[PDB]
Amino acid sequence: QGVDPPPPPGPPSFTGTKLVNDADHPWQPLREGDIRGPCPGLNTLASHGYLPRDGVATPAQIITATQEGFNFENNAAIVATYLGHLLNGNLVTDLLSIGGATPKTGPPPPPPAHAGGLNVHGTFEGDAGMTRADEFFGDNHSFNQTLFDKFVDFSNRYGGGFYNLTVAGELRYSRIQDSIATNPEFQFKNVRFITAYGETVFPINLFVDGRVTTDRKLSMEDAASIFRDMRFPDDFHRSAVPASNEGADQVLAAHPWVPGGNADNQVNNYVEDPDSADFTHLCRLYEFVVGSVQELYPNPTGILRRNLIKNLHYWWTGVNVAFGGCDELFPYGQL
Ligand SMILES: *[C@@H]1O[C@H](CO)[C@@H](O[C@@H]2O[C@H](CO)[C@@H](O[C@@H]3O[C@H](CO[C@H]4O[C@H](CO[C@H]5O[C@H](CO)[C@@H](O)[C@H](O)[C@@H]5O)[C@@H](O)[C@H](O[C@H]5O[C@H](CO)[C@@H](O)[C@H](O)[C@@H]5O)[C@@H]4O)[C@@H](O)[C@H](O[C@H]4O[C@H](CO)[C@@H](O)[C@H](O)[C@@H]4O)[C@@H]3O)[C@H](O)[C@H]2NC(C)=O)[C@H](O)[C@H]1NC(C)=O
Ligand SMILES: *[C@@H]1O[C@H](CO)[C@@H](O[C@@H]2O[C@H](CO)[C@@H](O[C@@H]3O[C@H](CO[C@H]4O[C@H](CO)[C@@H](O)[C@H](O)[C@@H]4O)[C@@H](O)[C@H](O[C@H]4O[C@H](CO)[C@@H](O)[C@H](O)[C@@H]4O)[C@@H]3O)[C@H](O)[C@H]2NC(C)=O)[C@H](O)[C@H]1NC(C)=O
Ligand code: HEM
Ligand SMILES: C/C=C/C(=O)[C@@H]1C(C)=CCCC1(C)C
Ligand SMILES: [Mg+2]
Repeated sequence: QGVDPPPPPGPPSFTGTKLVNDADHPWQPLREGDIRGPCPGLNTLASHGYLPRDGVATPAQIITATQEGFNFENNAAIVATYLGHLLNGNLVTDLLSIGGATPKTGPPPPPPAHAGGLNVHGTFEGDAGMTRADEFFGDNHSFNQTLFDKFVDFSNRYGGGFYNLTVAGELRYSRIQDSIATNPEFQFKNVRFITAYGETVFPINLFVDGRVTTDRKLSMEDAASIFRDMRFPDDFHRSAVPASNEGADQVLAAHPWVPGGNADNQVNNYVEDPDSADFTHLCRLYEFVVGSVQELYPNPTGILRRNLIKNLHYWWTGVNVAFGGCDELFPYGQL
């Protein structure tokens, strides 16, 4: 009949570097029913047992895993986790698939809500990723070797064979151009516009070993290990400080860009959206997402309503800090 969802964990007691690829967290191959998805971070944590190996977890487990495994900053973990859960998780059972649909999240919610996992396109997951192809081409979750080859190419061209912040600036823009030219349904606004810049620096701030203090750069072996094999590098030590999206500002500055999309189902037809969230208008993202939640849950009652209210509030606690102050919305009132 359902779960009473606890408030998110706070920051880890210990925030220094440590060995995360350790004896208690061995890489293991997928079993039947194991779920993986578009996030290499969560994929790696599942394949090393920081998350349940089946790829279905509670928000709390996801937060603690991103902190333990990678030293993902607490508020960043809260913003990402409850966004993913509100849109893509089962709020009654308190379970989120890090990939596609699975019986493991329990009894489905009332449509149009789906609990279909992070694979679901269009509000969270979106286009112009680094190692995953746009949903328009048929597969938004699998590793794509051609895209990784371009990652390697750009690292060779701008990063001395390593992925660093200069590479990120160039790759991000080029991937936007690929999608403009080839994807008639290309959207790059709202959540996706914001998350697309952060994801390009996560490899630098989080996938680079934490003992490397200076000239942080990711090797292609380590990139392949994580992005393709869902495997931590041997002897991997997490970031020495809580981190998230440091440097995302510089990635945008290298090639200034404006939220929007290809209009009228045509390539090479990018039109700007002036209503979208952007980096100086972050609270729009909060309002947009609360709107999206109302579309998914038009008239909840009982445990569903209760859990919506709590998750919405938990999300806001993170958003309020991360976005520098947003007025809390109460689409379902109070408990
Ligand atoms: C991601 O990874 C990539 C790849 O590793 C990395 O790229 C490095 O980025 C740094 C910058 O952050 C680069 O270093 C800088 O290079 C600048 C450009 O250098 C060229 O021009 C120099 C200036 O020449 C003057 O004089 C000549 C006359 O000789 C004149 O014609 C010119 O017009 C100009 O006026 C030149 O000196 C330099 O050539 C020297 O070095 C090369 C070896 O690379 C050698 O072949 C030459 O014989 C010569 O010895 C080159 O052609 C440069 O301007 C800049 O200099 C500043 O800093 C130094 C030291 O800090 C100061 O002494 C100086 O006053 C300047 O303020 C600096 O050296 C580096 O080259 C990149 N490496 C590669 C491989 O591309 C990214 O940074 C990484 N990103 C992140 C975020 O980490
Ligand atoms: C892994 O991910 C890769 C990269 O995203 C996928 O490959 C892409 O696949 C799409 C769809 O097949 C390709 O899109 C098509 O591009 C054509 C233009 O290609 C030229 O230009 C690009 C660069 O601008 C070059 O890279 C490329 O080699 C060519 O020289 C267009 O003509 C196509 O458009 C037609 O159809 C659309 C849709 O209906 C219409 O709207 C158009 O008007 C038009 O008629 C189309 O967009 C794309 O080029 C591929 N990129 C690369 C780099 O290969 C893989 O599919 C995927 N791998 C697997 C197995 O999943
Ligand atoms: C905290 C909860 C997390 C959630 C809910 C989450 C969710 C997602 C989703 C949905 C995507 C797909 C992006 C898209 O196609 O638009 C994504 C991509 C990504 N995530 Fe995560 N993520 C989380 C944590 C992390 C962590 C801790 C890291 C790094 C350790 C990470 C690294 C990445 C990277 C690099 C990508 C880009 C993949 C690519 O474009 O090839 N994420 N994440
Ligand atoms: C998976 C990525 C999440 C993000 O980039 C977050 C959002 C949604 C906005 C501000 C930055 C950050 C908290 C990292
Ligand atoms: Mg994507």
